[PDB]
Amino acid sequence: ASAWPEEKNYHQPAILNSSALRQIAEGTSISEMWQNDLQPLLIERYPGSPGSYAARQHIMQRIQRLQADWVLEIDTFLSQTPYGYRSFSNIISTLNPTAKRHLVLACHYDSKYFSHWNNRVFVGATDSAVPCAMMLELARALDKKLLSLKPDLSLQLIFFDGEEAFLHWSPQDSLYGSRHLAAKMASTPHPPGARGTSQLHGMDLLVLLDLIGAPNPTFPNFFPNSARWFERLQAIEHELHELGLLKDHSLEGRYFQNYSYGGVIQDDHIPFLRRGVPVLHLIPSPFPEVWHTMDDNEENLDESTIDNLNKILQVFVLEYLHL
Ligand SMILES: CC(=O)NCCc1c[nH]cn1
Ligand SMILES: [Zn+2]
Repeated sequence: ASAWPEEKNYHQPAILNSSALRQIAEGTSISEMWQNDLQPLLIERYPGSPGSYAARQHIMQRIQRLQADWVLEIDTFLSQTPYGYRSFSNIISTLNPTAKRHLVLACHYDSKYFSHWNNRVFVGATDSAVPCAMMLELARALDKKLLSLKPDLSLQLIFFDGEEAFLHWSPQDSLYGSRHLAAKMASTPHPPGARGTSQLHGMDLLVLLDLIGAPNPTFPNFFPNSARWFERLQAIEHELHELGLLKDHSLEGRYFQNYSYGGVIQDDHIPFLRRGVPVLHLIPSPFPEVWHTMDDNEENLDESTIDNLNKILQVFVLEYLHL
């Protein structure tokens, strides 16, 4: 009876030296992400809308053009909603599908439904078009390194549909995509042919990005079972800062501070966390001031903060994967 599902508990990062950190900082482009990955998503894209389809096509096309061996799957399903039965489509992009373990980065790609108000449309810039674009830019910036994966551990990206409630949040009206996919993964043997382990046992850590893009975010260290990885984010931020590789950044105003948050925040990680998956929840507290407002738009995004977080996240992923 293999103990491979316990490997995540002992897994250590292979830390990047200064020259490597400079390389990663120089290898990501916030302007290229802005134009090529973010702007196409700054559209109305609630579940079932034409924008949802356009966003899904955009995400798939951007991953498909990369050199690394990404396997794309669209997870389409039905769920009851306040408006009756509807269809949803999660997007899953995986390197090395049969590898037993994967580090998983995720966000939601739907935008919350609002009827147009005074010619304004809700595009959820921080919620979560930026997180989507950050995952796409990470796949692009790290493409050559990721191509080398073509330690039975690889990378998976999940873009969840239906994170938002169609009305105001309620237990049944929210997290459509993640509740569905967590249950599906929990009931899927992994690796292929396994007798008693599932795709959830294979999830080393779920890094969920949400509500990113506003100025001065502060991310709490939510869970004891992922605290050591939160500490790695702190260390990476600190070293990138000291090497002069972050923009308009101070340690007093750092993003990963020493502070927990005992409360519960409902988000896409919940169906995974309640099935035992370790989660690093990259959601700020407090939420952006523009949260669930028509002002959650492009103009209110903080470019340098997103650039800095892209560098931090890319170093984190390379260190985790030993790349
Ligand atoms: C308020 C709460 O507990 N969860 C909502 C988090 C959220 C809203 N939009 C994106 N993420
Ligand atoms: Zn939201």
